[PDB]
Amino acid sequence: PQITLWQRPLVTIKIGGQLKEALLDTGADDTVLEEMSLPGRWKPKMIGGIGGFIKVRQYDQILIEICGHKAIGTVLVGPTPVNIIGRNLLTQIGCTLNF
Amino acid sequence: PQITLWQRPLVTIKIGGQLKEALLDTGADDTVLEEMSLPGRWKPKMIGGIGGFIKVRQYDQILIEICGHKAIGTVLVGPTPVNIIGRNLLTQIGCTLNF
Ligand SMILES: O=S(=O)(c1ccccc1Cl)N(Cc1ccccc1)[C@H]1CNC[C@@H]1N(Cc1ccccc1)S(=O)(=O)c1ccccc1Cl
Ligand SMILES: [Cl-]
Ligand SMILES: [Cl-]
Ligand SMILES: [Cl-]
Repeated sequence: PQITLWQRPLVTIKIGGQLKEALLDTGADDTVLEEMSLPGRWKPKMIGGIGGFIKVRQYDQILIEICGHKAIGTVLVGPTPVNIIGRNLLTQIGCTLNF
Repeated sequence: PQITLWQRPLVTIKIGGQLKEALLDTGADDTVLEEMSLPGRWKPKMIGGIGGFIKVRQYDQILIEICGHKAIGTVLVGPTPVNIIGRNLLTQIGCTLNF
């Protein structure tokens, strides 16, 4: 699909058997989701920008589906204000910027 | 052009006659640049980030060139981790996401 930027590029995703709404973010190196439970081991990490930094848990090799497109990659879980799908997963679905 | 996301989508912009490196951020509603001098009056604005809200300066109707494409719009100035071209200007240059 071709997504306009007149509005925030919000799409539906399926992760951990759950359906959530997330922002396709090209400025994000990583994928960050609001508090939730995920399988496997994790390690602490800090991500920051406008407003400062927040602490999150890093889970690797997590299965996720963005708009029907299945992808695998690292997912960070923490007190983010909005679900974010970063470049690490955007590439897996073949997403690109065009103008 | 078509821009993949394997690495940060950094491009060259021109503002106030100076060239700068900026990040194409679809996760950003607005365009935020590092501290710099801009003409005219400015108004206050609150922007939300990964770590919370902060106050930045808002300059309206500012000329700026992104990847050779000319645009004229709102530019916010504040302590951003990197220069960011948000949706407000990404739309002016006809940018969309595709996969
Ligand atoms: O928070 S920002 O400064 C911002 C800028 C302009 C307008 C609004 C905001 Cl919130 N920012 C840019 C940034 C930060 C740090 C390094 C490089 C760029 C956002 C915008 N998109 C990527 C960034 N994030 C995702 C995001 C957070 C909150 C709301 C929308 C999107 S993030 O979490 O800070 C993040 C930083 C580092 C690694 C992964 C992630 Cl995912
Ligand atoms: Cl990854
Ligand atoms: Cl590719
Ligand atoms: Cl604008």
